[PDB]
Amino acid sequence: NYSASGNTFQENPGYTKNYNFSDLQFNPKAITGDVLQGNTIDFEVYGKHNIAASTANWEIRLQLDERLAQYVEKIQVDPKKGVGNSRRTFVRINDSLGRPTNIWKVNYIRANDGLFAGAETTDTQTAPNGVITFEKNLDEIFKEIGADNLKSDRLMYRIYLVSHQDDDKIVPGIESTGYFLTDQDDFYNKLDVSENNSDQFKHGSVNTKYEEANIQTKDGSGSTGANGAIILDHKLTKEKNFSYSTSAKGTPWYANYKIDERLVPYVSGIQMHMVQADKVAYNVAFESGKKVADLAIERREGHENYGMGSITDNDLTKLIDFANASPRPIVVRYVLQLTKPLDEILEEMKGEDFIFDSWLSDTNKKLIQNTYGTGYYYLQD
Ligand SMILES: [Ca+2]
Repeated sequence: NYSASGNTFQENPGYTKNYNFSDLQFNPKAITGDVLQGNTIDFEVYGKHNIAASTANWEIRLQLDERLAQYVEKIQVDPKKGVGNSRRTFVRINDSLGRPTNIWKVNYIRANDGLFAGAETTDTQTAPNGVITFEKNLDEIFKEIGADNLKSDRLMYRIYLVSHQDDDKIVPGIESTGYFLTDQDDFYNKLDVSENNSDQFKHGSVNTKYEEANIQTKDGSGSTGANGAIILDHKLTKEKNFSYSTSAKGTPWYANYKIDERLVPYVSGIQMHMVQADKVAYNVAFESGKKVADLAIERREGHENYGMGSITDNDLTKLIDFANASPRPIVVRYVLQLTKPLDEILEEMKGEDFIFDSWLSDTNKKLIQNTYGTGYYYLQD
C-alpha cells in the first residue's frame, strides 16, 4: 500500500502529467464541544496554481470517511470572493449499483461553477464558509460509530484534483489526506502561539506515505533504507509571499516533528529532505528531494518529549526551501527509516492508527501560527 496514510479504499486511477497547480487543502473545524450538539462541520478550501488555468477540466474531489459519509445530507461552500459568484454545492458521486459513494465533486475553476479564479496565480485562494450538513447531530453519529472505534480508526478525509481529459486521473502532488480532530486531541494545545510572523501562514498539513525500501533522491544523498520508511510531508500554505531571510522574527526558527510513541523503537535513521514546489510542473516525488540533515528524536522512556525532535540552523534556508518572496507553498520532508518491515512491526505489536505532527516554532519554542499539521497512518483494527 503506497497510498497516503495507508488508506485502503480510495480512487487510485493513476496520475496525470505534472501540471502547474501547487496546493489544495481541506481545513475543517475541530469536532469538539458544542459542535457535537449540532449537525454541521464548518470548513474552508485552499487552492493555489502557478500558471493561469481554465475550463471545467479540473475537478476537486473530496472523500470523507464512510462512517461520516453515510449521514451526510449536503455539502456547500462559497467560491473565492470576487464578482459575486454564487454559493456552490459539492455533488455526491454515486456508483453503478444505485448506491451513494463517499466522494463529492466541485469544479476547481470559478468561472466554471467552481471555486478558484483561474487567472489568479499569486497568493493562496480561499473558498470560505464551507458547511457539511448531516442527517443527525454529531453526538448521535459518534455514539453510533462507537467511542472505541473513533479511538482506534481516525475519521479521515482526502481532497484531490482530477483531470477529465486524462480520464479522471489524479494530478500528482495535489492531494491531501488528513483526519478530523475531536476532543481526544490535546497535543496542539501543549503549544503556545508565537507573536512572530503570525499572519504569514494560512495552513499546515502532514501527509504520510510508506515508501519502498532502497529508493533514493536523484543525487543519492537521501534514501529509505532496507525496510522502507514512513515519509512525513509537512506542507505549509502561505497567506502571502513570506521570505524567511528578509522577514522572520524570533530567529532562528526550529523545524519540529513528532512521531507516534509506539513507532519510536521501530525507527532508526531520520533524514530531513529539502523539497521544492516548482513553478512549472509541480513535482514532489521522493527522487526530487535532497538530504539536508540527520535528525534525532527523544527516545528516553517516560520523557515528556518522547517521540519529538527539532532542528535549527543559523541560516534555516539551508534546511528548508521557504520559496522566499513567492506565494508558493513549502514542503519539509522527514524520512523515518524502519528497523524492520512494517508487517513484522505490526506482528510484534499484536489497532490505533499512528499519529504524526509537525510544526515550525520560534527560538522560544512558540508555534508559528498556522504551521501546525497533524496526520495519520492507518492501522487495521
Ligand atoms: Ca485503526
